[PDB]
Amino acid sequence: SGFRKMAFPSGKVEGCMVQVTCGTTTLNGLWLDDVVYCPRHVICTSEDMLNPNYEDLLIRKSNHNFLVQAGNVQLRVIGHSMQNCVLKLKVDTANPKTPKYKFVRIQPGQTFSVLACYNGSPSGVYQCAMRPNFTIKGSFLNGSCGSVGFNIDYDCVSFCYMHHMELPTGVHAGTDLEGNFYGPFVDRQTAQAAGTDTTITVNVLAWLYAAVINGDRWFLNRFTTTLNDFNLVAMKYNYEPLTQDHVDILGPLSAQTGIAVLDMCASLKELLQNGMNGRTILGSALLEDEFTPFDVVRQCSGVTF
Amino acid sequence: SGFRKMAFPSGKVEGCMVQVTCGTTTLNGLWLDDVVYCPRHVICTSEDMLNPNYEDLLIRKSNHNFLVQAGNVQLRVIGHSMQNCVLKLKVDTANPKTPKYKFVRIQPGQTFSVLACYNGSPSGVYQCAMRPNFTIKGSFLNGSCGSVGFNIDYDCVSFCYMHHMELPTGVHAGTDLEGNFYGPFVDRQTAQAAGTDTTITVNVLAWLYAAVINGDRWFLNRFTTTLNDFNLVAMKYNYEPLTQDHVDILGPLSAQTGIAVLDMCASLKELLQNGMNGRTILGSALLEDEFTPFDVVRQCS
Ligand SMILES: NC[C@@]1(C(=O)Nc2cncc3ccccc23)CCOc2ccc(Cl)cc21
Ligand SMILES: NC[C@@]1(C(=O)Nc2cncc3ccccc23)CCOc2ccc(Cl)cc21
Ligand SMILES: [Cl-]
Repeated sequence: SGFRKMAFPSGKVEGCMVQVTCGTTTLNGLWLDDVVYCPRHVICTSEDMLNPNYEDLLIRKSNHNFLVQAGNVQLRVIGHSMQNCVLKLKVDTANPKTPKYKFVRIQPGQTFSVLACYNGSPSGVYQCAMRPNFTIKGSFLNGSCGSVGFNIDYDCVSFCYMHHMELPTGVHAGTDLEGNFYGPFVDRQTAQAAGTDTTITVNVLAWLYAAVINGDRWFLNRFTTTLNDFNLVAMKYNYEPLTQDHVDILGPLSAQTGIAVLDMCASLKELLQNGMNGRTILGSALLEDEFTPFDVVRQCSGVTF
Repeated sequence: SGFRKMAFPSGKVEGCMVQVTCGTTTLNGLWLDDVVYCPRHVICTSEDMLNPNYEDLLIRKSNHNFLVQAGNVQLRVIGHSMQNCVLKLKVDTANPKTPKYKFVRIQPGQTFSVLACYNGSPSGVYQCAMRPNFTIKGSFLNGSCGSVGFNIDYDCVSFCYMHHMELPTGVHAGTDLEGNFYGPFVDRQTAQAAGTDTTITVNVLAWLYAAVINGDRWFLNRFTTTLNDFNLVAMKYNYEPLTQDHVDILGPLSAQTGIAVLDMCASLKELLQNGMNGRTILGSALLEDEFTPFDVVRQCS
């Protein structure tokens, strides 16, 4: 019993974290095989960030301008190239701790673990969701750039996020490991804002199933709804539309608890229109949306890595 | 910016998790140097659990009755002993991945990361606090026994908890790494219940300071309180008493934000009286109590 916000075990990723320094700028890099990946803004000074020409700033750097430290060992940079907003530093040593990995681009609503790092040293691990507005509500201080987000699917680490920036509202923006930003963001010190966010409906439903599995049933009711009527309610409350794909994905949880997906939608509709009336669900007074249906099944079944 | 429930990176502990089997029972063990630590109830069958005589059950076991698996490698058990509710299995191989470590017994209100494991394999990592009633609100299924709680301030892992049991309310009980239970619990299936739980006041205050550091001030007020009046109000909402030690521990956060501890206590009293009125504090509609003053300083600017 119990239901916690749980991250994947971070060990496989910890063995890949390195410190990357270029001039006065120091941030984190991800060392996989013979390449160290890091935000391309490591080559910028604060003035360069106002309007950077990354190709022009990079052509002025030699391999020796990049200092890569893995633990207490200095790696030798033997090449440097840019792919979108990520800088790739070829090093003379393949990381002996390189796990089985892949680079995956995730969709809004998908969750991942973040290994927050400073000076190439892991400091903490937390579970995030990619918001519908493409930001993450992370916890990052100055020096955290280059920290990565990941999932584990069997024994393979799927890297899905690299941290680049903090927006004025305190939320975060980054890229996939191919350097493509999530969201309409750019790696420049210019006015940028997170758009209006919405709640991840399929994740709220998954978390309501987790509550039922854990013995919290007060919010259940005799009613059901149509998918179209539920979406009319969900739109009114700044909830993401629930698709038939979402309904299908919730099938196993629906069969396990005996509550059809549209039966759980009727519970959620009532919660949106009436609130919780002083009650909590899994120790929360808000509807949690940072657990996917897969996270709920994984946590409730004890899948290991 | 941002404030998240954050666990320590678990890698150092993942490299210590092993599977321990004794007969039909399988659980997790912690392999440090040449010793594997695990709950002594690994020697019990389900029928032994009501009134086990662990000394008598253990004397009947030899080293070869304990099967320890580390990855796909079977370790050789060359000795065994019991220390309180923990079984210590001496093995013929020192763990090459043994981090710098120590065993620490924590007090209620302290937080720690839990690496939940099954069959010696890590499944997830989460953040917990030792409740005032000496339970932890974990997430543990059957087979999770022997999973550990820890902190990693610097590169030294301080192991503070080993999981042993789930109580009827769904909360968890365990021991320190010397096998002493937290709380009045015993490793028997006899009727046991968690005592009434209370909120960790010093942690709620630390988290209100985290909210002020992150730019939120809506809950502040022009009032202060005496420590005694604060405690008289706090106890009515099932909050733990705030001691002068707690006030002293909050000193650095108080100096950083410019809000005296008793001034923050007045804000907490008002929040307890009024609720949040549709507002949130650090993305929460409830007062959070699983961040210590030390956690807030470590995480915040
Ligand atoms: N260092 C790069 C920087 C940043 O946001 N970094 C940070 C990243 N995450 C948390 C932060 C907390 C406080 C301070 C900076 C943070 C600086 C500001 O302007 C920019 C502009 C664009 C980009 Cl792609 C990055 C950045
Ligand atoms: N297997 C040992 C057991 C237990 O609580 N295990 C578990 C531990 N944590 C989560 C659990 C979730 C579901 C099922 C069992 C759980 C069995 C029940 O009676 C007892 C009694 C005492 C002790 Cl020290 C352990 C135990
Ligand atoms: Cl302590």
